[PDB]
Amino acid sequence: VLSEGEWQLVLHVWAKVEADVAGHGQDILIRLFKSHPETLEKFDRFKHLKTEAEMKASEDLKKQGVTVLTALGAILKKKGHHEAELKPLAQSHATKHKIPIKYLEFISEAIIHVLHSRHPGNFGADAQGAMNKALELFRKDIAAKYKELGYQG
Ligand code: HEM
Ligand SMILES: O=N[O-]
Ligand SMILES: O=N[O-]
Ligand SMILES: O=N[O-]
Ligand SMILES: O=N[O-]
Ligand SMILES: O=N[O-]
Ligand SMILES: O=N[O-]
Ligand SMILES: O=N[O-]
Repeated sequence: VLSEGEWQLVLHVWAKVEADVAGHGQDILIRLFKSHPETLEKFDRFKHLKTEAEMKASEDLKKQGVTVLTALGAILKKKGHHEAELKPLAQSHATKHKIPIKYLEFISEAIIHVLHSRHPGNFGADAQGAMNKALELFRKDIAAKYKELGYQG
């Protein structure tokens, strides 16, 4: 359980993300695909992309990044009261896309990397700790849902 102050650190950096969600989404998905290339193979619309430049030029990848961060943002703004938001997301990621918990770990690492890079004004150690806690809670609750749904994450 996060404290109110931890949530405030999370939502303060998120507010900066929201200044340019598309840009942040591109940076995060690209960081994930560079750092863990195997994760790209899960995306049929753009698994063929070969380079970061191609990735930056991809309107579809940009749209996907927006879709991811907007969904995540809505979850974060619930401050742990996110059961309703998690149901469809867990179902799709378990059953349609087959995304292991390990890969949700990888994207969380990518989120933290980009925020650290872009937002040192809002992402010092305490803020990064709070964001890590929020993302650990997300993964914990999604992992419990995966189990309910029948998916070894
Ligand atoms: C913060 C973590 C994540 C969030 C909030 C998120 C959110 C979403 C959302 C909202 C969609 C569209 C609706 C849906 O299908 O549920 C989506 C689609 C998808 N997500 Fe994620 N996602 C996350 C992580 C991942 C990761 C790590 C992968 C793969 C390594 C992944 C793979 C997919 C795929 C393959 C689709 C379908 C893309 C397509 O249209 O072809 N997601 N995701
Ligand atoms: O009051 N912040 O943990
Ligand atoms: O885009 N990775 O540093
Ligand atoms: O495409 N925004 O959720
Ligand atoms: O707590 N949401 O599964
Ligand atoms: O449950 N959505 O593919
Ligand atoms: O993408 N994590 O460093
Ligand atoms: O990031 N220094 O607290």
